[PDB]
Amino acid sequence: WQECMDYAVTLARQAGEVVCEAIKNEMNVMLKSSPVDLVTATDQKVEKMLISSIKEKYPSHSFIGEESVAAGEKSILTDNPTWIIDPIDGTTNFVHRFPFVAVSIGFAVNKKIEFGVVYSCVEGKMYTARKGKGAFCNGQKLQVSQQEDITKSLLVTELGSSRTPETVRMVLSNMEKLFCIPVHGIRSVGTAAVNMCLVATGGADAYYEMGIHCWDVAGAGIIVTEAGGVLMDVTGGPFDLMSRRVIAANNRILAERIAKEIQVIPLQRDDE
Amino acid sequence: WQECMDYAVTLARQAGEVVCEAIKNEMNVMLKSSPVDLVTATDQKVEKMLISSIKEKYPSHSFIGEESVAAGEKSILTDNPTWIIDPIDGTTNFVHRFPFVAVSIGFAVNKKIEFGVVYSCVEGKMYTARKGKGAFCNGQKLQVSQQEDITKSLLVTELGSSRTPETVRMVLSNMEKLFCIPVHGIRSVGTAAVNMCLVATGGADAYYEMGIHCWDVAGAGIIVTEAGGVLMDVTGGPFDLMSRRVIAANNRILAERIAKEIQVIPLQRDDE
Ligand SMILES: O=P([O-])([O-])O[C@@H]1[C@H](O)[C@H](O)[C@@H](O)[C@H](O)[C@H]1O
Ligand SMILES: O=P([O-])([O-])O[C@@H]1[C@H](O)[C@H](O)[C@@H](O)[C@H](O)[C@H]1O
Ligand SMILES: [Gd]
Ligand SMILES: [Gd]
Repeated sequence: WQECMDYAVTLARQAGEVVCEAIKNEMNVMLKSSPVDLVTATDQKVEKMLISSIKEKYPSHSFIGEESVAAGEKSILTDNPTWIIDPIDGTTNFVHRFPFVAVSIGFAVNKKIEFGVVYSCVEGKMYTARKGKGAFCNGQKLQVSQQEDITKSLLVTELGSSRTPETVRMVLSNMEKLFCIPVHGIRSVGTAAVNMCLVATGGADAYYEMGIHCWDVAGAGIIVTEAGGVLMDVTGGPFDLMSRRVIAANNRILAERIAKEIQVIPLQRDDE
Repeated sequence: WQECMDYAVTLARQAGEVVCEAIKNEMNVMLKSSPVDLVTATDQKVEKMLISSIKEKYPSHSFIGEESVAAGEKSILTDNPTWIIDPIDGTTNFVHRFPFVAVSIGFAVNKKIEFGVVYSCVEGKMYTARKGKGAFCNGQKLQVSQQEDITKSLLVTELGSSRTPETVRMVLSNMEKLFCIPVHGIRSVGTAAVNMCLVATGGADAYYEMGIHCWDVAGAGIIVTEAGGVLMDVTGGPFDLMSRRVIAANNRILAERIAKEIQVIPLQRDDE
């Protein structure tokens, strides 16, 4: 899979070049599932580039992509080598020129992530990780923080793409519970993949969200764990990539403390 | 004042060097008024260095600084040339190595801000501005966004340092109102000066917060206005540097719409 990975890092650098030239030009901003769920022409054409470049070399592999699944294809994960692709994680940031947009590629065999690449192009930062070989940012090795005490922790989360009132209400009240423990603070940079990579560097101690998609987090998940962190469902159980919930933490102590405090928000799975 | 300014830029880059070597090393962390109100040896060290060098060169000038005030200096603003200094804005980020920390210097004469320097040392971004002469980042001219429609805007704000339940429930309540207009999103980078600087660049459309201090915002206020933005109190009235409250928006239409939406929290002034 090293060949696939070497190939992947090359693709991510290229698509990141496109995404970051587009960010300064005029854009066509269209609507997906609501007025706050967006897509531009660049999400679509970059996803097209990536899928056809991989298909060419690796014609037997399967794909799950955001804009593809939007175009009507289904998000069903099988045992076959599967590329899980977000062409632009942080599309609302992209549209606004808010300087955090990522290109994310995860690679799963036997329904398990083998390697991931997250390219944050505006910063010029390449995150990579392969199962068992560690996580790197631009060739330097990453490690999560050592904090085990929640009252001294710094968390990252997002408010989400939903504006359903009840949903919004549960999101804000889940925050209030954590904030009032108290923790040291909460941040949001606008993208799940980059939020997770900040955990891997040890910048933040933990990340949680409910409402993400499998393509948003498949690349960054293996980077956290190869950096020494942990992935967990919000029940405290094992991470389920298609479930739309994730806790990514420096360790199990903080991870279990967050699962304890927050309430579960009902969502449809990616595989439903 | 251009000499003071050229001086200011040199000081802020120097101190940014101190800050950004320190961030790599272990700190002993100290509390001030609460468990989440933090201070380190570097905050104190850097402020001391900064005040010494200025008053070496500018003996008649006054100073307002965060840690000075913590040592019992008072935050009364006169018409005298005054340097308003925050050695590290983002001390909680600093303690965590969350990669957004700034040195901030504003310079007021007749109790109006003449120039402002904000050095975000981890990114190597120097934001500067002088009344009537424009705003720049590393020699590149800044301009705020053109957004006049709140439903298509991206906001930045901070959850704040209070953990008083009543305050927190109002902070989140004000978030809910805005989120549900709806806006495109809300972000928090962890420092007021950098948040405001992202409004200046056009990355975000508006920033608001209640609970900040004069030193948090004295540098970045003129960077926003010289990029073409407006400052305004959350009440709708004019910006008061000592009031603990601020809206920094791209234009008057957004500033006034946000004020309409949110409710004011009672705060103790900086000059009381
Ligand atoms: O839509 P997208 O920009 O590709 O990805 C979204 C971003 O990561 C956002 O920050 C997060 O809150 C959402 O859950 C994601 O779906
Ligand atoms: O204490 P400090 O870190 O120097 O400054 C603080 C930061 O800018 C924070 O983002 C903001 O929410 C607080 O209101 C400020 O006081
Ligand atoms: Gd996306
Ligand atoms: Gd500070």
